[PDB]
Amino acid sequence: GAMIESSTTIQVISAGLPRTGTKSLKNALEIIYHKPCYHMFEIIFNKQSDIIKWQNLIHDSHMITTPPPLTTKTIAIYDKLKELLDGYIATTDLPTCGFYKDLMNIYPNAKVLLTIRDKYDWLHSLRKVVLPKSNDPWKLKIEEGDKVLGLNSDFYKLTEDSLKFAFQKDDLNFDDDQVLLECYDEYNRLVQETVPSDRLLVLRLGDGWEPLCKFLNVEIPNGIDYPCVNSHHQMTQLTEQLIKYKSLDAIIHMFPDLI
Ligand SMILES: O=[N+]([O-])c1cc(N[C@H]2CCN(Cc3ccc(OC(F)(F)F)cc3)C2)ccc1CO
Ligand SMILES: Nc1ncnc2c1ncn2[C@@H]1O[C@H](COP(=O)(O)O)[C@@H](OP(=O)(O)O)[C@H]1O
Repeated sequence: GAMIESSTTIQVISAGLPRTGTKSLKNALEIIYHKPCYHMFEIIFNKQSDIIKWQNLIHDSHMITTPPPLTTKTIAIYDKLKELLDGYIATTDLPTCGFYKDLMNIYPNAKVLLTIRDKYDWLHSLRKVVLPKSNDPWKLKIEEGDKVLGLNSDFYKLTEDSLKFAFQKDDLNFDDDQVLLECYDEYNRLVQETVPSDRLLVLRLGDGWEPLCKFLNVEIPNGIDYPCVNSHHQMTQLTEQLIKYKSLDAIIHMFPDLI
């Protein structure tokens, strides 16, 4: 196809939850658009200063009144969300995904994705990477590796609070598998009930380039396979290597596309 000059603004809002292919989608969107896509890894690697800003935004998010129409308090909140996302062409992952309805208002010409997968595979992946149970010894290795990156309790607070916001819960028993599974199913159901189908594409792990590129009116990137990154096995290796070498920069060349 012809090359066209794309606008550097949010063009794709992905409502999918963590551990549903968000990093592969981030990479895929950057391959298509040649500009950055937001993801938790963007916070970790480039924008740790944004942690407190997302936390403040979630703390105030209860004061959003669902437009239309648009109130003054909502506008203040929307301006800070637009500020956080300046320079990016898409959103994925926590902390953004729970804001999908508000992002649709701010970027009315953006299209919406939902990444989904088997609920038990999701929970297993989540327990291995994001939210190990309190008495799981792996949780201590996770925390040891994360300190190497400069991640502290405020990082974990943002994950917890952005998950609570996505699930619209005032509190959450993070160690309760039944609660998390029900929240996952209800969240994915609600996205599909809220977003007009003309503006939504539901992606399953393995769908690849074709449905995504058709939805976005772009050619399939030639000779580039659809990304497959961020498996829990890979994350386990990264945590262990962070622990062993005590720096990211010592090991970064061993994780090329993930990072
Ligand atoms: O949904 N979350 O908020 C969310 C939380 C976490 N959690 C923490 C706790 C386990 N810890 C291990 C870890 C993981 C990735 C790393 O990757 C890199 F350094 F960025 F490359 C380094 C260390 C990271 C991970 C991903 C996400 C969402 O994508
Ligand atoms: N192209 C692909 N095909 C199949 N699975 C994929 C994939 N890209 C990512 N995944 C899976 O998506 C999960 C990561 O999602 P996220 O990037 O949102 O954290 C991982 O699941 P597992 O942990 O079950 O391996 C990873 O293996």
